[PDB]
Amino acid sequence: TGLLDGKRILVSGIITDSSIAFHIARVAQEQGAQLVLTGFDRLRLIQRITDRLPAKAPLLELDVQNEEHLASLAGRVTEAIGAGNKLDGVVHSIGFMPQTGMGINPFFDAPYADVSKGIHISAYSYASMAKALLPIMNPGGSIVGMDFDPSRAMPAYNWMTVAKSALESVNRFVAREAGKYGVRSNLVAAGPIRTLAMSAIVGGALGEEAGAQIQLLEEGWDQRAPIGWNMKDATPVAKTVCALLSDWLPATTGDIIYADGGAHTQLL
Amino acid sequence: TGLLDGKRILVSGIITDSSIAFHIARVAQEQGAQLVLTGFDRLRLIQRITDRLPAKAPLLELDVQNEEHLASLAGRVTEAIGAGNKLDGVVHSIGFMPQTGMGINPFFDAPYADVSKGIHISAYSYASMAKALLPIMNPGGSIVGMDFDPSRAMPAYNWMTVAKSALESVNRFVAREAGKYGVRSNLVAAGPIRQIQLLEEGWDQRAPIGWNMKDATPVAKTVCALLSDWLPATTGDIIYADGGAHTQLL
Amino acid sequence: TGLLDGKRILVSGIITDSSIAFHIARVAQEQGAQLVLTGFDRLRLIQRITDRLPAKAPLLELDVQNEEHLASLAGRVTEAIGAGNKLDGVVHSIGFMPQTGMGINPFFDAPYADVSKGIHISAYSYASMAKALLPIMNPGGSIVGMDFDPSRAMPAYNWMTVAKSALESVNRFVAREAGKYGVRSNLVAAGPIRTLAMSAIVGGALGEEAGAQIQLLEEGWDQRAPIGWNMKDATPVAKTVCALLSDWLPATTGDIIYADGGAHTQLL
Amino acid sequence: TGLLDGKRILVSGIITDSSIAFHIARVAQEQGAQLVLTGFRLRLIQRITDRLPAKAPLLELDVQNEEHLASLAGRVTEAIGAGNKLDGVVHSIGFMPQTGMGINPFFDAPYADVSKGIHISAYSYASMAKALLPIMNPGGSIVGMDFDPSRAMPAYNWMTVAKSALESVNRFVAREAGKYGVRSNLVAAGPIEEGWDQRAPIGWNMKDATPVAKTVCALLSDWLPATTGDIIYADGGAHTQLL
Ligand SMILES: NC(=O)c1ccc[n+]([C@@H]2O[C@H](COP(=O)([O-])OP(=O)(O)OC[C@H]3O[C@@H](n4cnc5c(N)ncnc54)[C@H](O)[C@@H]3O)[C@@H](O)[C@H]2O)c1
Ligand SMILES: NC(=O)c1ccc[n+]([C@@H]2O[C@H](COP(=O)([O-])OP(=O)(O)OC[C@H]3O[C@@H](n4cnc5c(N)ncnc54)[C@H](O)[C@@H]3O)[C@@H](O)[C@H]2O)c1
Ligand SMILES: NC(=O)c1ccc[n+]([C@@H]2O[C@H](COP(=O)([O-])OP(=O)(O)OC[C@H]3O[C@@H](n4cnc5c(N)ncnc54)[C@H](O)[C@@H]3O)[C@@H](O)[C@H]2O)c1
Ligand SMILES: NC(=O)c1ccc[n+]([C@@H]2O[C@H](COP(=O)([O-])OP(=O)(O)OC[C@H]3O[C@@H](n4cnc5c(N)ncnc54)[C@H](O)[C@@H]3O)[C@@H](O)[C@H]2O)c1
Ligand SMILES: Cc1cc(C)n(Cc2ccc(C(=O)NCc3ccc(F)cc3Cl)cc2)n1
Ligand SMILES: Cc1cc(C)n(Cc2ccc(C(=O)NCc3ccc(F)cc3Cl)cc2)n1
Repeated sequence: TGLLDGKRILVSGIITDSSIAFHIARVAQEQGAQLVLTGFDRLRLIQRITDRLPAKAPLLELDVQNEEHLASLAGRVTEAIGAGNKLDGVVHSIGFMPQTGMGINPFFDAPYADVSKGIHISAYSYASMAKALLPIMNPGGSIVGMDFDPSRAMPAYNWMTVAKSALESVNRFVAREAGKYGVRSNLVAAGPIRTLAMSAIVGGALGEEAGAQIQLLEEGWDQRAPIGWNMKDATPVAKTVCALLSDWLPATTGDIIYADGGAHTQLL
Repeated sequence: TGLLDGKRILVSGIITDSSIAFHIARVAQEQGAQLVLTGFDRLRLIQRITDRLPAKAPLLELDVQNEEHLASLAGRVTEAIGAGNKLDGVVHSIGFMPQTGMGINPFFDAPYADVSKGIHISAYSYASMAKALLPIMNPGGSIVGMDFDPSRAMPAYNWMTVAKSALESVNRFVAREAGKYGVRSNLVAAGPIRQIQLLEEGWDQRAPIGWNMKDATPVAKTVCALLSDWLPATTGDIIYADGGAHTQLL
Repeated sequence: TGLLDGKRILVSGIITDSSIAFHIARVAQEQGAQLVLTGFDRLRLIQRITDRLPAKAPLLELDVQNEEHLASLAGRVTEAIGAGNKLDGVVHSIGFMPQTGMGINPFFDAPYADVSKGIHISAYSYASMAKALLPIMNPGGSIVGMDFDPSRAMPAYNWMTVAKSALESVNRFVAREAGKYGVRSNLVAAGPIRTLAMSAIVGGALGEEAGAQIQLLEEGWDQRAPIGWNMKDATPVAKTVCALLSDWLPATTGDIIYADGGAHTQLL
Repeated sequence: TGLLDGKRILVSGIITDSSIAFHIARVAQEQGAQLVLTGFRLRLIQRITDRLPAKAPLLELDVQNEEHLASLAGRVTEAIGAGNKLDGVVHSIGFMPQTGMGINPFFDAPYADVSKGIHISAYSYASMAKALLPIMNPGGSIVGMDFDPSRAMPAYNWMTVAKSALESVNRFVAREAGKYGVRSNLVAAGPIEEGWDQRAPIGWNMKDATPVAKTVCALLSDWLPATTGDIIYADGGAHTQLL
């Protein structure tokens, strides 16, 4: 009996097979879920990646900065799952911040137009996606977003950390709205995972020193985590997401669950 | 299948068929878990109650204020579960505070001897049980304790709230000890179950999905979730089963 | 002596004599501080208001969305306080959110252009002002911003709460930058105060319900606060800001001080 | 003028001239406050309190001694004169046996040792508030000493558990103190380990106790008039930063 058996779930944010969304989708399908996928910009590329999943799923284009994509979303999803059918789950695994606002560029040197784009994509779109999809969600349903613990300032992450603080606040308000549908809203705050932008930094995209900086960060996470942290394994966080998509966290909403090996509960 | 299929879990704190521990144990068994139970004094009464559970399970005597009970516990658990087998889960559903430190009695009029007993039973005992039971726990295992959000003061709960603050701190350190065993330690912060009436009713109002103080199932499932393999990267943490009330001001 | 004696302090955000910035400036001047004020848009109106202060102070135009104003700010401040002199204090009491994102308008019905404007003015501008003024701040100096506790979601405040969550995160990053200058950065999280927009809402500008929600919020604050809370008295919040501007909190930075009567530490 | 000018303040926890309570007392006196001191070996402490800029009565107070607490208010009043009240109370007492703090493992702390530590470090904040609030002026302030327990850390162990308890205790004392118009707050100081200076945007000097002593004096002043049940951080901002 699959954890997510017979549930219909939207998963956004797949760009590579290292994407956390790829692993969320993989585990969900392994647990019997039937998926609808959305992708940004490179849909042909994305489709080839989604071919590696254990099961087939419709792939829809969704640019969360495009108002016309959002307006048509529920209609396009309903055609994909069949009329008379609704979503039980929604996964928001979308996040972006330009190099000016995340990396090595000084905090003061991020122009607002770049930050505002990061906040649009990483924080506001969580409400946009909930607004668009709630009218086609079943009661008892679950919306999950991806978080990165912003309670303390940290080097490099800069304005993406600020965007995550905003996202945390947005999640609380989305929960108010989603409650009217009998739907939960939560974030999973993950530890660092080697996704595309992180692999690039390690590769020297932002210079030699920065690629060393991230590796030390990842190693200090593992020390701090009482049960350790593997930055090349997205599966543990994908399971936490599926747990929130299940009926086993039925009284948790507007909340943040930490899938970081316990590192945030430890000072050293 | 079952969420907890083939798992062996210690559950403490069953006293009535209304106890949260009772429902955690009931749901655990419904989800394929194989249980060991603990009781404090009236084991015959408790046995008659644990008989109302869906399945039979060994009941061991445990006074957490008794050092000899703690010393023999792992051994008594192992003999009860059969040699060569270990626990996958431990549920700490024990909490106590004399009326002097909780209720209508003023905060300042609680003598320390009463506060100390409450903290012994409600907070220190979480470390006691973890110490005793970790050597016989499987990797991937989970220890869960029950919490009530003490981040803000509230009328009546008083020194028990102080006791929960201590327990949250205790839980972080047990997480430190348990990690080498590959074991998670977390608390589930539940909403009120079963001036104070106004406090408790504010929960349903605050909760985006509402809160039913007479339904223990939602928090019982959440405990079973932490007992499962589905929260594998969470430890030293607090999971809120309160309808989302603690995330809303009004 | 006077608490802020001989200190040169920038104070932004005065629009009426009910503005928190008005009271911050009054208390600062009462404590021997020598002020430079900044105002937005309606400077002749503002000047008439700032004349009611106990002492004279230069008034400069500053629109935090205007890049030319920010680029010229330090120079205009220096010209006002005299070359060879620097600021010891900066008070950021600027905050705005369009009706679409704050009040009675549903959470989902706020267009991003309005949200982005609110976040620009209320959160991003905190970094902008620090960037502009840090090069003319003395070691031992202090920057203070105004906060409204966003840790939990609340009715009406909506997207302004999101903007404050971002602001809290911004403050942590600004403290890092200000540290190189030997300057502290902190926020004061005030309880509700009857300023211009609040008087409008309470007065029925957005209907009877919106004003009642706010009064209900204000009354629950007053009950929750162990020492009470008066929404018409800004002086306690002004004293707290002046305390942070002084040398008496010398080891506090990147932090939040709550001037809310203690309401946030109590559950009813 | 003076920050605490004309204010009367109880200061507890002085044992050496390196103890934080000592520096709190000095700055308070430098700012015009008139002090009452308490001690737990009273003869040695008196030798320490002589090094302050000014004299202050020293009274015996064992917070585990119920009789001392019962007589505490009476003894303070005779030292400051009838008709006069305390404007401030400083709780700078904290203790934990080696079994519950240091190199001894977390699981090996017997409860009798932990319970003693929690008594002195957490419960006694309420005890002292209970005993002294009836002789406190409105606008008054109770300040206790904290060390941020929100995250587990090596060595500190059960004293951290004790500090978590103190933080919860402080909130309830604030409810009680509100009836008197008195504020209750904690100062979470940095250590007075080396990574602290690194995390703090303004740095941290573990050999300089004055910045935190000044922070205590601020809460004792009328300049934080709307803060209660709260924690003020004097750690150079280190708790707000990751790495
Ligand atoms: N990688 C980490 O260390 C880590 C840690 C914590 C949280 N997260 C969060 O997890 C989520 C996924 O991140 P990831 O690490 O897998 O990186 P990723 O690059 O694999 O995923 C980010 C996704 O956002 C999409 N996107 C960007 N702009 C978009 C737009 N306008 N419309 C629709 N989609 C858009 C990209 O196409 C991409 O698929 C993000 O929210 C991220 O902040 C990542
Ligand atoms: N009461 C609430 O509204 C609330 C809400 C959420 C969580 N909790 C927590 O959940 C736990 C159980 O809650 P409950 O509602 O089932 O209360 P309960 O009274 O039914 O359970 C408390 C248990 O503690 C046991 N106990 C007391 N002293 C003991 C000792 N010396 N040795 C062994 N066992 C001892 C009792 O046998 C009892 O079964 C408690 O820790 C409580 O703090 C309570
Ligand atoms: N009033 C409350 O209940 C409350 C509570 C806590 C914190 N605060 C915060 O305190 C600060 C002041 O609030 P207030 O209640 O005194 O409101 P206010 O209206 O008196 O002050 C807000 C000021 O921001 C200015 N402003 C708007 N856009 C600007 C821009 N483009 N550039 C420069 N200035 C601009 C306005 O001119 C106005 O003077 C704000 O940050 C607010 O969010 C308010
Ligand atoms: N030392 C630090 O780095 C640090 C940091 C932050 C906060 N604090 C806290 O500040 C307080 C004082 O710190 P310190 O460094 O001066 O420690 P300290 O050892 O110098 O002082 C602790 C005090 O507790 C007193 N005490 C113990 N038992 C007592 C009892 N039965 N009755 C009355 N007094 C008793 C001792 O006399 C002593 O004066 C402690 O509570 C500590 O937890 C310490
Ligand atoms: C937190 C967190 C961590 C990551 C990888 N995300 C999502 C994310 C996804 C992409 C980007 C991104 O491409 N940023 C621009 C960029 C490109 C290459 C590079 F080496 C560095 C950066 Cl910042 C930034 C963030 N969020
Ligand atoms: C919190 C908090 C409280 C206040 C007054 N602020 C600053 C602020 C200042 C002005 C405005 C503002 O005018 N918003 C638009 C508006 C105008 C009139 C009205 F009745 C309501 C709103 Cl939201 C909104 C916020 N922040």
